[PDB]
Amino acid sequence: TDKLTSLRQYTTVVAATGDIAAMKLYQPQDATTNPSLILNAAQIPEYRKLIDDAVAWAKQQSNDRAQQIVDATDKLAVNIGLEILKLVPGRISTEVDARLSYDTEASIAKAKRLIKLYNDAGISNDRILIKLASTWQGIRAAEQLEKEGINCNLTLLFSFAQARACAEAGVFLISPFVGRILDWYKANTDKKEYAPAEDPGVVSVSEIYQYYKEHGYETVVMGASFRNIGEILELAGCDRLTIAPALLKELAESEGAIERKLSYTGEVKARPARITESEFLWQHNQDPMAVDKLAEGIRKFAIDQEKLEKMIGDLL
Amino acid sequence: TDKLTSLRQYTTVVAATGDIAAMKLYQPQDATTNPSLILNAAQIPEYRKLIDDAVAWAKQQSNDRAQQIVDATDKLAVNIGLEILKLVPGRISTEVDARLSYDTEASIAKAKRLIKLYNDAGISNDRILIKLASTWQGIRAAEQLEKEGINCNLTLLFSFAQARACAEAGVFLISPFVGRILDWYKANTDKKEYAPAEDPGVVSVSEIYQYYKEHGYETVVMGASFRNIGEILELAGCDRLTIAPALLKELAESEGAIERKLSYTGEVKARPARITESEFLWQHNQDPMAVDKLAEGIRKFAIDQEKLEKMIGDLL
Repeated sequence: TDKLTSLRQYTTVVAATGDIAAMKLYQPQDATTNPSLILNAAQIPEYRKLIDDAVAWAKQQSNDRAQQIVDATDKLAVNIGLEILKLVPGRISTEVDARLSYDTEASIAKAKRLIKLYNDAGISNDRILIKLASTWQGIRAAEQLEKEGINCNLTLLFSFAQARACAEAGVFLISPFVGRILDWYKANTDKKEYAPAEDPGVVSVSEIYQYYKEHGYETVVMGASFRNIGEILELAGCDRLTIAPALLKELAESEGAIERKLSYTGEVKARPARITESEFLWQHNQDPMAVDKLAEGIRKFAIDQEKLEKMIGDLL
Repeated sequence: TDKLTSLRQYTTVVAATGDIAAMKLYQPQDATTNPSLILNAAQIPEYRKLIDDAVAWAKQQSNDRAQQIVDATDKLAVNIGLEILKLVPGRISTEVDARLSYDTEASIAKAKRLIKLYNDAGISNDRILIKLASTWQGIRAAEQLEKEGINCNLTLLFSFAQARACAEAGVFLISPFVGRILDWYKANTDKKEYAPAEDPGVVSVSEIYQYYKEHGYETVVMGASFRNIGEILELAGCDRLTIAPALLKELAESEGAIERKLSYTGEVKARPARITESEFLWQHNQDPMAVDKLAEGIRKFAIDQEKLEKMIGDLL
């Protein structure tokens, strides 16, 4: 059989895209989106209908141009999620405005607003994951949201300190990155070529997976961001993996079964005391790669958010 | 006359070193030290006496080896400050353990401990500046310390958000860096050569100086970290400048008077509302250079602190 089919025996397959065409081809269980993917999807000609509905709905909610742009942008993200939910049995991940990444209260409010829009469309909370950046503020927001019945997807996770803080907050799922970690090493280190087993991104997710299973944490581990199929195959066994359409195609066209790589067969160990903000900040900033990438990831998503607002602005 | 003598007309000269030999040669008003300079100074043969006194004093305060290492390391920093105060009319800056940079309460406690050691030696608070890293936590610690009569020197300042937060906290003095900013651009940008007027570090301090004077802030602006005399001359007029012995020598050996570059001749403007933690974090992380350098600066000072403890450990 093919690699994709084989991988499904050990790992739940998730598609990283806002394009419904991929949902029909690979039949993933869940789908994930982010500000950049939403911006790109808005370019798809067939999605024109989704944009017009968002704008029309917005103008029916208020007569304030400022509020219309925000309502239109949020509704568009939700409308795209709605189309995807028609083709997948699982969940859709929708990300909150990245400009609120360092504001706990504002993030909680925005998350509840998005949940409200999904509910108004008839979708219940068990089919959604609100996506937030893994800053200390985002983690504190998620801990509160989970208590109120809203499940979260903690993304842009680079350091071990982030992974630990997320597990202790009891979040539903984490999206530790692989590929962006590789990018950092290729650009700031001597070694430009890495064997799958020594890929820094692969090692990071593997260590996080071990820590989570070893201590009985229920948080779902979903590896994200890939540069080649080698990284994916090296993580076979991870709870879930969200993969871009291009790599999904490569897996489906290659023959040969694969072997499970990630597993924890021991018994659960006792959990340590919770990490404090001071300890979190110290440990996270000890990692040069994580310091650069977390901040950069937030900057980029914020820029794409602004570009989307521009686009919608010229339509009001 | 020479450049050094000329610069003194517009700017208060400060020496960046723990070596007393420089105090006698350039007669600066104040002197600044940091963990790295303290580590190097400990290597100076004539300072052997200072190390032995620190260790002896420590063993007389407690019988706990762990506490002796901390008491010895802190006392050594103070003993070096004491020698310098004999040769300068102004203040000495002593830095708190960089490992506490993200802990407000621990930083306040350590600062008071250092002040205690200076007081026990008969030195009053008006001859000292406690040096802390400009993280949000360090700034909050400084605001509290100033209210209790302890003046602070906020260092490792790279972003405008840091400069603004420091002014609003009413700290006694800030040490915005110049040279380390240049290093970042030379390593992460195409342009490897900069004319003095276009040096990123020079532009940063100039903008901060303008903002402070324009709004009537009393915080002293002291530029720090230099790579060449061109940067120094371009900042003539800054309240104070702390310079390494090597560049101090170059200024004293070059002939020709210089012209004042930094000035604010307008009237004071009204101050805006105070920046909040969320706004601070967003703005600081918008600056790639500042994100990298603040974290890096803290890591290095922490490593030098550990090396000093090792050295002292083998003497107990």
